[PDB]
Order: sequence, then structure tokens, then C-alpha cells
Amino acid sequence: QPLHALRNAEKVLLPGYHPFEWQPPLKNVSSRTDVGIIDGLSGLASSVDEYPVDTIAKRFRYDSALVSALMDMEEDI
DNA sequence: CGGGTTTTTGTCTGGCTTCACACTTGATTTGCATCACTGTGTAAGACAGGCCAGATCCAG
Repeated sequence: QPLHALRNAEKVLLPGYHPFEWQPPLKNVSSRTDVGIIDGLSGLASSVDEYPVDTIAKRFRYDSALVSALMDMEEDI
């Protein structure tokens, strides 16, 4: 298959594609279930007045990552 | 320099396939250009200069 077909099929495996909900709502955690690669700094202030920032980071959301991991192991279970 | 004897083929002949060929338009799928960067360049040798040490020389 050409590259666009592969890229399109990739979206099924990445986190933020399957619906779910926690029965007790998670405190201080959003309920939206389509986030992908959240920024690592998490909205950290990067102006000139605050503490200087000299790092970069990328990461998924924890619950979405667990959901994707569990869905990747459906046939096994 | 050209006579015999099979190969190598396009047809004649007209009549049966299986694919070929006008139009759309709205998607859907491929194909290709573009952009900010990457690695491989990766240990020793030649030469001048300050510094004492000790040899080189001076004079009572």
C-alpha cells in the first residue's frame, strides 16, 4: 500500500481514537477522549519574567494511553 | 556464380468471439514538490622563548 494508506491506518492504533469513560469522574482531569500528543510543558510560562525554560517535551495523556494499551491486547485477553 | 527441398508467413477467404469506445461530475486515490535540518569530516608534532645550572673566564 502507498504511504498515505499506511499513515491513515496508523490513526487506529494511536491513543485518542476509542471512546471510554471513568465511572467516578477523574478529579482535575478532563473528560474529552480524543487528545493525542499533549505538549510536555503543560502550558508552562515561557516569558522573560518567570524562571527560564530550556527544555522541550512531548507526551500522551495517561488514561488515553492505558485505554490504547488495553485495546491493543483484546485478542490476547 | 545460382538449381532442389523443405521452413516461415502474410494473405486469400468471409463469418464467430471479447474487448474497445463516446460522455458526465463528484469524489477518491496517487504522485510529486517543499522545508528545516542531519552525518562523515575528531591526536600529535614542530618551534620559539624564558629560565636556571653549571661550565667559562677574570683578577687579587
